[PDB]
Amino acid sequence: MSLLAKIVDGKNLSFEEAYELFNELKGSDGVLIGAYLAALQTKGYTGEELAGLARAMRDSAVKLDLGKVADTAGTGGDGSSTINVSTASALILSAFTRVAKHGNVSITSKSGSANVLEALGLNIRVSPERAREMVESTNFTFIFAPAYHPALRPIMPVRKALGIKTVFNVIGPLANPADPAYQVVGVNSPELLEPVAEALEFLGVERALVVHGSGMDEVSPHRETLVLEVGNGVERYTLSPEDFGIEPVKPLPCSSPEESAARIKAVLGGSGRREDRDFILVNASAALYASGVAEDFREGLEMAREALGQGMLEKLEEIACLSKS
Amino acid sequence: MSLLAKIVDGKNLSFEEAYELFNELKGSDGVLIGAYLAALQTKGYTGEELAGLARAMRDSAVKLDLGKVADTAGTGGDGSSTINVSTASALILSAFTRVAKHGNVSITSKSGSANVLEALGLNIRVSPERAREMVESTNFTFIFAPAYHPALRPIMPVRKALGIKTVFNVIGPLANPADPAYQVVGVNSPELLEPVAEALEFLGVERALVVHGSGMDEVSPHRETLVLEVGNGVERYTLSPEDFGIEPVKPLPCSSPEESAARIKAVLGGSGRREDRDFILVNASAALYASGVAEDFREGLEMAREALGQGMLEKLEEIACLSKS
Repeated sequence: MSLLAKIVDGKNLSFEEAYELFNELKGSDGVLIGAYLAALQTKGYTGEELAGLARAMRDSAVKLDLGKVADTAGTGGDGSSTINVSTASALILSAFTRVAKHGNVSITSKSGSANVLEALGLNIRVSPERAREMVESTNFTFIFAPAYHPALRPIMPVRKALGIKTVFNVIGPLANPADPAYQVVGVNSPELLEPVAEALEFLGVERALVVHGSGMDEVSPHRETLVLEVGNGVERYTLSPEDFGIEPVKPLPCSSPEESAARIKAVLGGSGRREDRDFILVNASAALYASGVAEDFREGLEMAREALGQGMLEKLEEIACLSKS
Repeated sequence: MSLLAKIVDGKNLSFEEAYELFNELKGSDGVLIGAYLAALQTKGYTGEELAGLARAMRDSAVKLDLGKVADTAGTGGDGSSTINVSTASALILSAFTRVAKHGNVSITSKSGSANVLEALGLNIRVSPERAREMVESTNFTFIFAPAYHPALRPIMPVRKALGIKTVFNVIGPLANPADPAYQVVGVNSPELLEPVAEALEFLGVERALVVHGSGMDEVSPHRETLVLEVGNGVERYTLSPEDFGIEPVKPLPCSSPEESAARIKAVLGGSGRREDRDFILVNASAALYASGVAEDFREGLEMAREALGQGMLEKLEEIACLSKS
């Protein structure tokens, strides 16, 4: 109510106040949660607010011990139904470095990455100890957010009932309890680039890219991508598809997680639609760059492309098998 | 859902959408009520939104068949500051014209109009038929908001849990179901002047004064009073005690509805403290002017003051007698 009055008055919360707010929401009646989420969304976000809420959400999560990991994500998925490039990007990145992909419920309350990974044969809820074995054996695991954030249990039905976007759509990608050192975070509108970048700074990420490509929460293979790079301060620049060494190409629509899975798998084995391949590769390139395995985006695409083939399909089947053990 | 998304996007609702919003609120779960009230407060409400909400509230209320009636009110500061001039003004105005005073829709009503009128011996809970009969034979009745606004009953426990100001701390004086032709509405902040005046415009009031005097939702007998007059469009002017024909005097605080009623009753009978008498009279003059009883504020004060004395205390007795029968 005090924090609610401050928000309703248009005042931005401090990092500490936002950390407190998560713990208040955690134990609040639905009426108060609804009020906080609608008011907060009407006001808008600062980086300090996103980071405080996200840090409190990590601290309340099921604990993970996965070492130094990378993640790639979007606050949506969002917009059109295109293939799930953050999932494909995370799988390609595991050829190079440890990945713990956080999943990351959509506005429908379902995780698009969780549906795609299930279609690729994963059991998507794994224990913390299964997750550690997955990373140690394959460099990859999937952390399904509803399973790792029991504190959100009273919040989920409120988010469902309100139907509007809320702060939880933005902090989802910031709330990975593995504490990723490296992150790609796509955002669904350009006004979120600066607060999300500042929040990653507040959270101590070693290197991150916050991207907004052709109006979507991903790197575009077709038009310009706005980028904020975090790690030496915050740097702003714009990428074009030519910076990755591809010709511009428009992504093609997708109707179901099953189709999304099949098209991603075909790319991973070195085949697939050229439009899917180049869309996946520019996003994989950004993940390799953010995790320091590539020095620039042209090299990141070149290295990601060389990893596709039979070995990548073999990695995928052992990830699937290990997740069901 | 749709109206909530419009509000949290910062878009102002049309009159007809604000009408729908009220009818959506009254049948909504607390979670959605809480989100709607907090988001609209964060955005800020407009005159058009206040009017649509208020018209839907009037249309949902218990039906009244009073005549052409007048009302005087405050939005509201504190339940302990000054004596309740709007109740005194309403009683005095009934010597000249039909008055249906609308009670306060906020949970406080501490030294509110309802408390003061009971401390003056009225039964404030009258059925629609006693109300008509009271008006026909004394020119005065009082509309108890909790009993005339059933649709508010789900809303009230949400307002209590939120503990913030909402649009309902403001909409009350615009929501008189007897559709007053004449109104004085004090507002507690200068920023309420324009939207409340606009709202009265949209709602078709024949003549109204929206007033803010010396920082309070009332006419000041001490300092300047900002006035918006609604009728021929909207006219703006500033009054001073000189415009009522009195020397400036500072109104003084009171502690309880009982002391408020005793100090008002002494004025009504022709005595009382000079500070209370001239405070009541400048507000009574505003209501005589808004009602077309008096042509200007000097005359309104003159006419109000000559109605005080034994006959006024006898009118109060008859009002109280009839309200109990």
